[PDB]
Amino acid sequence: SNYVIQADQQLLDALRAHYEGALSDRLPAGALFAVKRPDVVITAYRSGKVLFQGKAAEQEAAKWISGASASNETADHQPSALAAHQLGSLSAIGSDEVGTGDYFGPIVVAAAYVDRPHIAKIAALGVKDSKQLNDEAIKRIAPAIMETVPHAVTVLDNPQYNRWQRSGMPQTKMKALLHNRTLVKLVDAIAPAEPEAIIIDEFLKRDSYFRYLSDEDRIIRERVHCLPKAESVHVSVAAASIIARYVFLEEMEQLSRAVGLLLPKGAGAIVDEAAARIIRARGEEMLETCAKLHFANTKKALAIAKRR
Ligand SMILES: [Mg+2]
Repeated sequence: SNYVIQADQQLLDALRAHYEGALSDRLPAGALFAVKRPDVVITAYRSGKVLFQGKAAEQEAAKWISGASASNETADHQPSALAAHQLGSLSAIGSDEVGTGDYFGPIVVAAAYVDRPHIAKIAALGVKDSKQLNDEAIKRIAPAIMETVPHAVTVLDNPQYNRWQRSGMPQTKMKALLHNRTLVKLVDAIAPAEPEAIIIDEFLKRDSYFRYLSDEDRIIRERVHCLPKAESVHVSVAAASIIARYVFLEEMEQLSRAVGLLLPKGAGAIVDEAAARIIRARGEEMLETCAKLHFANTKKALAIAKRR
């Protein structure tokens, strides 16, 4: 009976550093490293899962964790990593959006093309876990990325957003249209070059995605991969997220200036108050130029406006 355990980042680092001569070439999908230890083979995965196989498996496992669970699991590929393992090193276009949940502002979709020779460079900019990066880091990293790799962006401003919405087009359909159009722009811009893969950070079922594009004049379908948390699959997606956020911030600064009031992000109470201030100082119609009207925030702001 081989043994498996769950190791945190500290444990993973200790394991890798401990065993001198750790192997990292030609390993199963998801595996970080393997140890050709005598009487026991150790394989550590991205998920933190570490497997001990061999005669002295239980013994080796005990050296790191107490009460190591035994299982029949083998050092095989991890389904969660099958995609990253194959797409990670390819030249690819990655796309993602921002602003969907923000009462104020547009929806921004960006796509970045990272050719094989630029993968390391973009990754060195610390694009991984872009979710952890604050706005100031975005303003710092985005420009570097835009300067290194080709990209495209499609900004859905509030007046157009509101028009599509009141017409019956839900956000899901809006996003599908924006991704497709942004992808079309990047594909033509990098031609004659062609990406080995096109990865869309999943926001809805593939089947539903293309159905929404049935009326589009041009549809990017070819080597399109719809994957969840795509940022962990390819640096191009992470790059897209950062660019999208950078543009969103830039749009918000411009929008706040046009409105004459600082527009907070999100859709909390502070947004309700801000919307109330806008109505009183500029008129309710001003919201049509800077907010996603159908949001519940509109009703709340109008109430606060008359309440004062
Ligand atoms: Mg997304």
